[PDB]
Amino acid sequence: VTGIYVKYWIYVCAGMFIVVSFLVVYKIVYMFLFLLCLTLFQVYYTLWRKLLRVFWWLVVAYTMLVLIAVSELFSSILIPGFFLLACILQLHYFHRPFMQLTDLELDLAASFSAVLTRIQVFVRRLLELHVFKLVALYTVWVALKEVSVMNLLLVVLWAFALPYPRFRPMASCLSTVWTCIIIVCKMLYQLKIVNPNWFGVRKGYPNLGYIQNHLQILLLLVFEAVVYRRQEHYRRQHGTRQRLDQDLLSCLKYFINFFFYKFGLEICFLMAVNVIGQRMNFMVILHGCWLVAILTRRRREAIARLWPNYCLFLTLFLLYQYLLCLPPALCIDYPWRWAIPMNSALIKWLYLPDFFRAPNSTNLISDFLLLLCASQQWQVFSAERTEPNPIPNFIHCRSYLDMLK
Repeated sequence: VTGIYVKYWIYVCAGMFIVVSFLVVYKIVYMFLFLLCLTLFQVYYTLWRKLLRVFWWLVVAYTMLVLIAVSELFSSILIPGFFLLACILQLHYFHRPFMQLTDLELDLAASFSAVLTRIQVFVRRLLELHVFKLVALYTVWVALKEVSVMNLLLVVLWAFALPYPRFRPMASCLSTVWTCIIIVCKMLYQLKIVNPNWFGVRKGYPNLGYIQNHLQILLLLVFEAVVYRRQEHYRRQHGTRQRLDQDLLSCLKYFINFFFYKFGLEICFLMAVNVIGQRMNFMVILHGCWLVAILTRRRREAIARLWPNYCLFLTLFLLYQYLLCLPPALCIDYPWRWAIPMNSALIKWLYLPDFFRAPNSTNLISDFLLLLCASQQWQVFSAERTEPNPIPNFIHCRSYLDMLK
């Protein structure tokens, strides 16, 4: 129980700090700013992971700020005191144990424990290579469901991070910082400047829903960073293409390891077919035209030559489509519509930016899925470091793999 408390205490303290905010303006704003600064420092891994003295100083500063708190809101101070208590507990003995343990410098309980250990290793290996994809997908989804300025920056950053891998660290850092900045939306919500989109504010009714998505995005980024850090720590301490025919377990292991490495072109073409059948717009027509153009090439060598261009303007076309989908507030509008022989149905069929109607900017997630598939194909495309068939007997059907073959 002592070890469990030493482990699951920083997360509890952070959750309490988040719950303290969201509402009074000054105190909530200060607490949110402190939490965002701590999370950004952890993402940079310069203080929470490299200058732990700064982490202790931040904990002490948070405690001092909570104590500097000293009207029908008698129960409101009930929330701060609990927070203070939590901080005190975290500073009592949890800080030193967490810091010391984080640094790297039917009696079937045994079988089940071993099973959890091996499943934990498997989950570590899977998530250390797939957290980035989920993070990018969730940011894309958040951007598309809320079409507005200050969100195009994240969409562009991720649409350029997926194809070229060298952006992935910096982009993530940039994305985190950007999210922190846009987390300032609460300050816009608590303002009194109604006086009665490029503004990038919606004035959320519950003061939490309008920032909940961005809090989730920041949490996902912090989760990816923590997963990478834990993988590095747990790896500091302590393919099967030839075993393909040993047994069916080896075959399925090979598939789990290199499914995309085997059928990535197929996955990309089918994702493109799904996107074209999903959108049914003129963007879909252009996608199909270029797909036919790419398919005209015979072997994998010409497709290899043409692939980087394909990815480049795929990224460009996603950015352009999002830009078109993103304002009615702007006086900009069709002058003839403000006539023209184009009715509203055709304007809703063309991906034209309307200012009273709105194109459904959610099939762009399908196009972004196409983009991530193409980028992953390009990544795995240049990997070239690894009588001809020794096994002609699968016609003879001597093993369980053979009749499947």
